[PDB]
Amino acid sequence: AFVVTDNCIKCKYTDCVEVCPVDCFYEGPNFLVIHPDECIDCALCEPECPAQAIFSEDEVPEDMQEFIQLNAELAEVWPNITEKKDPLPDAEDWDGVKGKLQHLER
Ligand code: SF4
Ligand code: F3S
Repeated sequence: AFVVTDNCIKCKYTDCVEVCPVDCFYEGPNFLVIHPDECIDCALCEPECPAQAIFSEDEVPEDMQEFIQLNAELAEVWPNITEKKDPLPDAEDWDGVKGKLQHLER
């Protein structure tokens, strides 16, 4: 599985969904997650993230290990997103800000 981590929160560009062949992204108010059973690990999405928030499961940073299980949890509850949309209004003010997990919305 590929994993979306911290920097997608409050940025949510959705460029990553374009490239996904199996459509395993699920959409939350201000973050996207990859469904881990569905992802085929083609790695096509992680060049496409402007926030460079996607990581192969085995490359997730040590301080972001939470995100692996979070993507699994939330994929189960959020709706499937299959088309790109506009980025969140203030997306590049938040791009690169750290600790954005306290801002996640369910
Ligand atoms: S690694 Fe390939 S199948 Fe997995 S979520 Fe990324 S674009 Fe979709
Ligand atoms: S910021 Fe989030 S919505 Fe796709 S493009 Fe990058 S993972």
